[PDB]
Amino acid sequence: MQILLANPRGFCAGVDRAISIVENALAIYGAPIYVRHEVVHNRYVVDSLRERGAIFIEQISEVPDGAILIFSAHGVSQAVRNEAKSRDLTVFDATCPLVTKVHMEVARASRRGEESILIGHAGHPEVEGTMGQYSNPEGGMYLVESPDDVWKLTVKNEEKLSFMTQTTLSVDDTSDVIDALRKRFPKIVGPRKDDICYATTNRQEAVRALAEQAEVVLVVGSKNSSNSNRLAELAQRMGKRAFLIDDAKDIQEEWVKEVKCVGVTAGASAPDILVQNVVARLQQLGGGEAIPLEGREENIVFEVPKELR
Ligand SMILES: C/C(=C\COP(=O)(O)OP(=O)(O)O)CO
Ligand code: SF4
Repeated sequence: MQILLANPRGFCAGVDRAISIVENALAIYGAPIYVRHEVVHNRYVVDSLRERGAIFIEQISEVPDGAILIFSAHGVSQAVRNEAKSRDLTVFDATCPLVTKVHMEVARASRRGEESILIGHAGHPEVEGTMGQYSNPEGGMYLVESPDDVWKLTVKNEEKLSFMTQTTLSVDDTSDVIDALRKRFPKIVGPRKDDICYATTNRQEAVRALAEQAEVVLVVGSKNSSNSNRLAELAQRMGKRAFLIDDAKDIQEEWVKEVKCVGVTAGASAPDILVQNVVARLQQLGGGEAIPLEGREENIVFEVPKELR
């Protein structure tokens, strides 16, 4: 059995920065360090940080006065941010810069009382945070997940309408949503394409290349990782069996028995050691040396704030 590795895969700039923020805060201030939401959606990372004294909460009420609070990489709403500010908390923000970029646009449309539409998945923390940048009752902030949602949406003033997107969406499905938005609201304004980040686009392009070679694709990533689910989904739609797994223990022999080519990738929040362990397991199941596919070289890095270096 041949083992192929997708490239790029694994950690993106925003996840590496966010994890460093929490590690550095723990080393500087000691435990406990409060974190609003899993810093990144990865069980291995989260479980480990818990070990070192990080405490993950959903609501600011959960945090004691005098505490240190870090916002997760997914971002938070202005209401959350203000609630944190109204309290006597020391705050560090691990929101990824590429999410903050979207937030700034939503706040701008809110200040203008002009409606905005967000393409994204209801209930996800990044969508809650981005929708939570809009607070003007004169205008409006609407969420759409699909072309059908667009077909049913009505707005107050489609002459002054703009759109944004979640950073981890399917590139192909978002394209379909945007097409619908432009047919329904011909004066709608947005970025040149969407707000899907370089890491999402690159990992989806890389899994596409991987799936054209592999019969089975294993995506290292947790269940609640949006970007990771998009990678397994993409390979599945190409007709390959694809499994989203947290670690090597999740691999069932049947998935790879008599398979000549198995591919492995990882979501933006999965540490490389999990991939190494998955490769090791596939080897014990008959696989040979892991072969990295050629891919887009990534070079962006986001530094931690000076206050935490
Ligand atoms: C922070 C972030 C992505 C990094 O991966 P995560 O798996 O942590 O988050 P997501 O894909 O949104 O479920 C959203 O920009
Ligand atoms: S997936 Fe993209 S936007 Fe999200 S943390 Fe990573 S680099 Fe930032």
